[PDB]
Amino acid sequence: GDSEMAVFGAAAPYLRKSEKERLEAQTRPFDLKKDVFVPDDKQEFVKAKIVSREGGKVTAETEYGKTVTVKEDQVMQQNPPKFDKIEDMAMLTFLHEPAVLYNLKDRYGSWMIYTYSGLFCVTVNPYKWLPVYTPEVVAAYRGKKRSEAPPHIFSISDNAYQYMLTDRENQSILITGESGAGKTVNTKRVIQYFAVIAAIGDRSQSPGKGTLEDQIIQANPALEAFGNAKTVRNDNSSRFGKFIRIHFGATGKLASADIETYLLEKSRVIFQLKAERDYHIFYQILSNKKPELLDMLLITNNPYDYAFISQGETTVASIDDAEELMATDNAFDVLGFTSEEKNSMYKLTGAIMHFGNMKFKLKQREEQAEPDGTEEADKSAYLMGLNSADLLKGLCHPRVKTKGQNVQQVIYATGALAKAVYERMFNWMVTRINATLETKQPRQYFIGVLDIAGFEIFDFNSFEQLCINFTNEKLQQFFNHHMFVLEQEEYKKEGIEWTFIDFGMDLQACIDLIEKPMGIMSILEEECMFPKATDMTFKAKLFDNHLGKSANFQKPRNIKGKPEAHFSLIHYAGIVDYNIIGWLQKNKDPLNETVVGLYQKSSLKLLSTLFANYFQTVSALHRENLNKLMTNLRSTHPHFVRCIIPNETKSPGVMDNPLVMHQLRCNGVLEGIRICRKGFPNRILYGDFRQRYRILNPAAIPEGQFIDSRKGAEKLLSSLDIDHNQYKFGHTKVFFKAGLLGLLEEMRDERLSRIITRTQAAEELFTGVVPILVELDGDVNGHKFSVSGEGEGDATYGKLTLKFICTTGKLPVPWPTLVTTFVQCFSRYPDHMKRHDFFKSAMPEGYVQERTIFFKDDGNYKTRAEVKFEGDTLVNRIELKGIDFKEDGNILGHKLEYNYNSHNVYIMADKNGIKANFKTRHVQLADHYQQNTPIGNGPVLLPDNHYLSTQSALSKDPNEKRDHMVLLEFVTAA
Ligand SMILES: COC(=O)N1CCN(Cc2cccc(NC(=O)Nc3ccc(C)nc3)c2F)CC1
Repeated sequence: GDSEMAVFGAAAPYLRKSEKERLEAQTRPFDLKKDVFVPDDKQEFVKAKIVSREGGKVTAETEYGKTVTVKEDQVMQQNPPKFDKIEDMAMLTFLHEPAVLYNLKDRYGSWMIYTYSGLFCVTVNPYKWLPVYTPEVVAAYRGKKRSEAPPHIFSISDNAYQYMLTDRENQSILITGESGAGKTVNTKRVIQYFAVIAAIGDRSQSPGKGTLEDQIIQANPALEAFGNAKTVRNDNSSRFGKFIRIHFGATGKLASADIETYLLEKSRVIFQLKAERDYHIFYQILSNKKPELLDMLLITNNPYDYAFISQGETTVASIDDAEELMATDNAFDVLGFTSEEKNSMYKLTGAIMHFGNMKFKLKQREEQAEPDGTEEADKSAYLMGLNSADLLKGLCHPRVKTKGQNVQQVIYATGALAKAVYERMFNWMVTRINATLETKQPRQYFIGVLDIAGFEIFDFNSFEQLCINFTNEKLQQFFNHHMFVLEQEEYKKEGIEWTFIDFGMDLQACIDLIEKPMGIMSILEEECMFPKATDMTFKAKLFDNHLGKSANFQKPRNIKGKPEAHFSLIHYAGIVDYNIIGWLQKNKDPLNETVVGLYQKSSLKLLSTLFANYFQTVSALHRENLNKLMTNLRSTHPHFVRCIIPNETKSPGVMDNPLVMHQLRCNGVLEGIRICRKGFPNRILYGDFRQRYRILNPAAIPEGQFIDSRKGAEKLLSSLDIDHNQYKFGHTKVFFKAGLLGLLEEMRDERLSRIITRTQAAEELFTGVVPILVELDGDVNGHKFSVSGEGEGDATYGKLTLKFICTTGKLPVPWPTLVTTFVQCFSRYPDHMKRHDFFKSAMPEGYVQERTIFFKDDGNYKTRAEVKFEGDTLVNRIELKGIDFKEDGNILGHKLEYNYNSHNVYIMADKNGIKANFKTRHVQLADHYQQNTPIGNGPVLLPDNHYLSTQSALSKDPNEKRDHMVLLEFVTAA
């Protein structure tokens, strides 16, 4: 309702449309039989309208106008309009891939970027400023359960906070997405929200300016200068994963915080694709906004003077590198870094710029490298606190147990050293930030925010992707297991006896293949400890150990125009081809240990600290960090946020179906649907079930007040031709397999469809004024008489007007005893009761109206009429037989008044017809026992218990010689 949305002010249209909008959208034309989804080559899925069918093929017209034919089993139902832009997609009737996709797309196209799907909060990058993050919207989300407000990431944050205070247990919020999907912005939103609402925070010996909240928030511009970069998909992309824990003490007050980082993209430091930059800090320093830095670093202000940082782009329209240097330098001040610490970091950064400018050439006629120039090597060693001759001597002639390098190797070696200094500098800075955020105030609970690259499949997938995907496999298993426990709780609460093996188990084989002994990483680790091992011997040890034995391990699918791969892995998100060139190298990450010896002895304390503790391979460390991350996550109640990148052109409002589909298959959303689908995903309250699927068998669910809805559903379902094992009865709901409710929904559309046909046929049979002929042949107490009637009928107004003439003299019985006997098909059924118009539905074949009228005093009429169309005219042909009538009685002795009273005709059903019962007052009592039955061996509408309200007006035509009756009757159903 609209008033509930008032509290959101200007944000409201971006969170939920008004009931006026929503009313319209849910009245749009829809045919469950024609409006479908079909697969599509270029778009994955598209809507389509079915045009024709034959031989188990379907022909349809795509929403793009393309004619297509497809196998019947490839056609999927659309959800009806009541479900348009639904806020939680777990409520959809049809919950297949295109239904999810098109709900997202519909919501996003109306500027609603947030959507729930079960546990998931789904966020679509808007590419546009939205007014939904104001203080007013913060206030309106405080303390609300998820269901009490529109979808929003504030809901996730506020609830995670309240769960911690209320349950006194750790919480985590897991945020994934592809690069550019908006993980980093969402992560900041969530942490800013904690800083706004968290209770402080009793005061007590720690570096930093401001409050802990200021410091937590300032860790961002600090880390982003060294860990973020202009990529093709995002001007400000994090190239590292991040887990931040915000700690609270025993009474719920903000206590401290710590950050862990993962998987910094080292390669970016010395290499860029054409449309990308290196990390921000290089261009920030180069902005000359703090000129003493250019002097301290022995550099110009031209990035193109530096090979490591100028292979792609060097300026970004959206980024003022000058302003950002101040933000970076300010952040290091707030976090309590000394000027020595700060400057030492700037120096190492300048040193790395120079490193990549050092040139080398070949000796006169040898294959040995020697320095070409020496200037840039000099500037570099100086900043690093090292001897320049020692540096260049280390590079060219390393010591083992000792020498030998060509130009290729030297160029390779300096590049690896640049990357290693930079990575270890990054870790150092994070540990220093952690030292500021450490307040030594007691901690009892935390809220962990994890922000890491999601599962991604590239054209070329190498060792780094394997690490990403392994992590995400472990994170998806974690979700599955959590989803399993909640499902069990739900089936238990409802008393449904169901179970299955833990959903997290489905991912165990993939995980074991990667992580157990003799698994892929174990082999890689074993192999790079062998000096003579090669990429080819590695390939072999994997195949020899797993091809044929581990089903998730497979031959590469070497597809189309995609680069060479060596094996393929079956992950939850799909099958991935891995290229294993260079993995022995990447895993052991060899460094020139002569030059590392110099770093260790540097006079610059920082550089010396960075290599102090210098065996461990990349994969062993990753395993260690992941295990530490998962132990933390498993101690929490988790919440999951999915970021979606809608398109590749930063365009607001528009979605590429395939891009979004890939993401949905990879990020857990479709996974979540699949595993709940193992059980009984569709759940319906007994009340809603009756008020929706009654029409399938109206007999088994009576009408009225106090109705036993569980019995109604148990009787109705038991009476259909369906797999009775595909539903179970809980305390308050019916649980359905997805296929079965989808069938009930098709059957309902079919039954509803037949009805609309039959009622339409039966109204265009009574459109216009309709001619009536009435014929009676009476026989009361042995005295025959005959009445004839002629008049006009008009069902639209529920009016009829007839003249009746006794064509055999004076009438043996009073005229008001023949009204009930003298065409209820002219009743006006309201525009909403029409399916209950039995009389019209029996036409033109007509119906038999048999009656038995017992009069109080006298005897009784036995009536049998046939009411059928007969040309363009409606004929009511009655035969009557009054018997055992008192000759002195108020009937036969013409005692009754010349008037009629209003009655209700109480209609029930039978089978193929109806039956009524009513008592007429004249004042003489008379009870009617009416039965109607069709005459055509064809379908008629049996109605729910209802009554006809009838009014009858007896008059005389003053000009009529013969004994007669003029009648006016007004009849309407209710
Ligand atoms: C991202 O995907 C996932 O994580 N999942 C989303 C969908 N899943 C399937 C599922 C499981 C449990 C209950 C429901 N449905 C619901 O509660 N009521 C309901 C109401 C009316 C009708 C026709 N069907 C059901 C349900 F869809 C739940 C997790």
